[PDB]
Amino acid sequence: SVKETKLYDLLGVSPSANEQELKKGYRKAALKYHPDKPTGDTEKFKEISEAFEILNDPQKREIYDQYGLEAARSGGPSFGP
Repeated sequence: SVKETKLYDLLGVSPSANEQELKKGYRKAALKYHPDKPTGDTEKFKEISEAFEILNDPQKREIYDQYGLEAARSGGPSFGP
């Protein structure tokens, strides 16, 4: 199932969407916060870029859904060297 929706909410796309459709969500958000647009916002652009990359990798997306952002960023729920 889908626990955290933070990254999906940043992109503005349903978590039922696949990596291809999630990319489309990023593309839309990227334009929204595009540096070269009046509504450009580096901070928000970074956030959605993190959401994209994490949700782009099928492995990290799975980890995100199952465990959450913390694990997704680490690349696993476990920690160590």
